[PDB]
Amino acid sequence: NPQPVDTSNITIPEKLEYFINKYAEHSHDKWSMDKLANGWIYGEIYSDSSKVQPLMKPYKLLSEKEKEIYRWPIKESLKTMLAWGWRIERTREGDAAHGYSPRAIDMSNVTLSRDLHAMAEMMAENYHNIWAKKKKLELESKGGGNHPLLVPYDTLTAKEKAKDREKAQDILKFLQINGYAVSRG
Repeated sequence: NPQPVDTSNITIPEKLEYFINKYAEHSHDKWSMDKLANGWIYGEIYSDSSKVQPLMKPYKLLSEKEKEIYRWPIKESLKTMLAWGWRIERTREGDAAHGYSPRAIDMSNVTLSRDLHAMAEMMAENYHNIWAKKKKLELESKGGGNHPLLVPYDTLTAKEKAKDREKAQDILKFLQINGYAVSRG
């Protein structure tokens, strides 16, 4: 059975509430780096072939209503780890276009360790069975049928894995940008 995970089991603990702001600014710099790497510029006049992205909203002046395009990939990472009983262990911390140019850290530099490779595979195996069941929940009440890739793990493709391994490691790559190593236990 494809195994989903929930986000509303517990309120967010205090060592993890003040964690979000560095994680949300880092997920802001990575949702912008994918789109602003070709020649798109945020502006006013909205179309498809006029090289202006209206969806590129900044992180600075955002209120409560227009937050759920950034926090929505976050709530499927932070509270989903909080759906098993995982408490973060902390260690010693350490290390053109026209518009928004963040001096952030790319996700193409973090090579994990053994305690984090064995933990991120628990997240990367998890993320495939959620969306496999998310489409199962989407496609059973509309006259649902059968899906090809609900099969066991060694009989999949590479593009759906590489697109979902990166988001599961988006915690651990950013946690090694901050430098807090996690133990397995």
